[PDB]
Amino acid sequence: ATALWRNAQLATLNPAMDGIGAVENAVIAVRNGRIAFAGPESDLPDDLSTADETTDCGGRWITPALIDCHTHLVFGGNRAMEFEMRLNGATYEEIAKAGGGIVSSVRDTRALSDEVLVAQALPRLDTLLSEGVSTIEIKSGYGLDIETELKMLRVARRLETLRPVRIVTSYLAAHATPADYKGRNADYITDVVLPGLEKAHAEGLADAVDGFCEGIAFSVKEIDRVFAAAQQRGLPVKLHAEQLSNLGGAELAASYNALSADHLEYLDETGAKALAKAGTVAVLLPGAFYALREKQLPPVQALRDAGAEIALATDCNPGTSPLTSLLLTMNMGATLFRMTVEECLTATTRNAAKALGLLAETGTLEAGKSADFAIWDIERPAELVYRIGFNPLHARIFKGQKVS
Amino acid sequence: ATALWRNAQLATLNPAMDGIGAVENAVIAVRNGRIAFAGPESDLPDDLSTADETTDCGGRWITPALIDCHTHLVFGGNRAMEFEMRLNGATYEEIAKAGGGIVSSVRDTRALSDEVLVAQALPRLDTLLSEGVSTIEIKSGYGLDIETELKMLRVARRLETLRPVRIVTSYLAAHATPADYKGRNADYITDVVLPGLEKAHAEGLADAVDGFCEGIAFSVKEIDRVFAAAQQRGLPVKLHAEQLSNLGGAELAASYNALSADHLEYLDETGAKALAKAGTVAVLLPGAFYALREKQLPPVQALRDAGAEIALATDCNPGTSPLTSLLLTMNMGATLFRMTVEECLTATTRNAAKALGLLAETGTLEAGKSADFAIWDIERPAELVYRIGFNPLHARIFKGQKVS
Ligand SMILES: [Cl-]
Ligand SMILES: [Fe+3]
Ligand SMILES: [Fe+3]
Ligand SMILES: [Mg+2]
Ligand SMILES: [Mg+2]
Repeated sequence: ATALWRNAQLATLNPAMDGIGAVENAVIAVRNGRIAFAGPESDLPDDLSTADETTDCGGRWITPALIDCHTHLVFGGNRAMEFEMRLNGATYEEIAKAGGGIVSSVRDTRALSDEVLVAQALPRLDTLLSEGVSTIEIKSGYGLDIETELKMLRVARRLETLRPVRIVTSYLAAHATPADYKGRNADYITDVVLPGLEKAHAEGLADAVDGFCEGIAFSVKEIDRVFAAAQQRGLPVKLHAEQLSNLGGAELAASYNALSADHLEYLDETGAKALAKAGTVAVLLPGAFYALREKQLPPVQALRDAGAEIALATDCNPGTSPLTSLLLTMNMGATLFRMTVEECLTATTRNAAKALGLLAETGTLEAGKSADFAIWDIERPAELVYRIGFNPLHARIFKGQKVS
Repeated sequence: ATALWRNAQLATLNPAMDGIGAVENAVIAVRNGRIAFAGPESDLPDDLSTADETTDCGGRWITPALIDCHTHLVFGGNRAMEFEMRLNGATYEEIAKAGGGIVSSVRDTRALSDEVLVAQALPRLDTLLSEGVSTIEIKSGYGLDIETELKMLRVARRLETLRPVRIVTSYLAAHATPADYKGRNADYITDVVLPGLEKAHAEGLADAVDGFCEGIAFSVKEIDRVFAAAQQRGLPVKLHAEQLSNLGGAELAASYNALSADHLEYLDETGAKALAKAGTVAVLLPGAFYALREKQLPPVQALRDAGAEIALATDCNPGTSPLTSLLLTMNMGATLFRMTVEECLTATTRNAAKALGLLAETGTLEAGKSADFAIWDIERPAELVYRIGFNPLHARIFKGQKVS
């Protein structure tokens, strides 16, 4: 099965090229869901000069399909109630008494069946897919008990069977301490987090292990205990770090050659250099920054100077970032974090694939990788970062197949 | 013709009811594109108990159709180039040389035919309609010469013939001076603004007259000249005021019984009281605030205390607010301006209708008004303000007709 997509402008994001690796008057040759060639039509090899199908792209821009490397897409209910209460002047106490807080998401997720959870996640998933997203990372963390943490992962795996999308999962039991384990973080890790990890891995439901290293959650030493366990099983790790303060969560992840460190509002120069050295991707999440009215900006320039790679994600979750648009995420990255257009595009493609350890499989338009790309009805790549609340997607191709 | 919409929850936004005027187990009877009844299914008149068609809404929420009372939907090209340049550290001088700045939009709008401007606007219009918007205000202001200013208004009128939408226009020749009139605000008003207004009025192309009162634009005295001409031709007025400084534009608008005063970042207490006293709606535009990285927040509390009505709009334009989502606008009003959920829902329906002088015609679910409403797939109305980058629209009814 072969197919050609010619007469196009390519944003290959090939790291061997400058900028976004733009190629004019180009073509993409596909064979069995894989890219056989991506470059000038004049350089198209002879054995690939023909195919079963040929699509005239009319000179439109083609980029790698987008990747959302950080989301909590699976969960029950929503947190609109406390949103409204907060705006009405309610205190944290009044909200808590009304049932607000992360406990609301935990309760709502524990109460639903896999079937219902899939039903509630599909609308969120489809919104991302409609914007050219082909790969999405989904975390657990709203169960805080083995039974529910695992259910969340099964739901994620299930979603992948209902839509043309690539889904990778992260075990995040080390998200918060349940009421029944208050003041006993160690016991929670011993009784819930670790045995949960072994079970998830045995079930093949977890692609990575995540954690929340913060003053209000788990300490560096506590997360270290979780990473050690994951490392022994061959599972890559990642971490929510320096979101609300500088604890050293970033340096910890870097010491474990973590796939990424996420949020990083309070990351320092030392931590940035550590991430770059370890090759750990810095995942910035503008949605949470925006929704939480945060004032401390992540150290973009320090990350740039250290040579660290920056990725951007929606951090889609009901409590701090009920965001379902990766296009908007890039606009926020530029507007709020002052990232350049080149950085924003690379952040949701090449670096996003890297943050998920899938760069060899997808993320760029290079021969040998999966044929996952998005055709855009734009005149300039910048349009994807410039517009606010618009979708110029023309077509989405997943594994060589035009899906929508 | 007649029709019924039963088994639904209503957010009538009736000013006689508390909050957003919510009605449980309600129905909507429509006759000749008008609302015959809207309220409890039990209070339904036997006369309206029967209809040609009936629709079961499955208990879904229904609100008046949304209204975008402030946009510059019509224009040629886009400003993604300078967006990219600025992020790369380009100076204004460098951007100007690259052809950037408002001159880019004026040049493009003047160069494109009426037909092309219609086509370039359709995607923006459709994105708004996809969100349940049924009434949209479109301004001219990117022509800066009589022929182009009128062309923009004709384009706006023409759009109404291509889609199920109510479009109101605003003559905004007093937006800025073009290259040949810099330093000559008086002659510009004399040669273009006033004669253009006369011709626009003679052709029935303008529903209102707008202006930009600011240091970098026209003074109070200059705008007063334009408003006096508007008054003489029986046309209502509105004004872009206090966006970058406090010049007293709001106060002038109020003296002319302005339908609305928009932006208002620098509005003082005296100004807020003048608006409430005159009945002028305060139109806040979070898109421009966000995109321009503004630091001065409009006086929301002063507006609340003075009793002024607040509306929210996209201010969709290529230069300062390339925003095409009214749902996102509400989330920004809440997130950036700290407006309550009730204020945000009212800001895009009842108060928006008022800002356009259309309250007697639409904006609330009351008998005698146009049957324009949106059916949503939501649990609570707060969800429309809470989510970021999501569209829960189930169906759109325009003048009693299901269109989306
Ligand atoms: Cl074309
Ligand atoms: Fe997260
Ligand atoms: Fe405006
Ligand atoms: Mg095109
Ligand atoms: Mg008056």
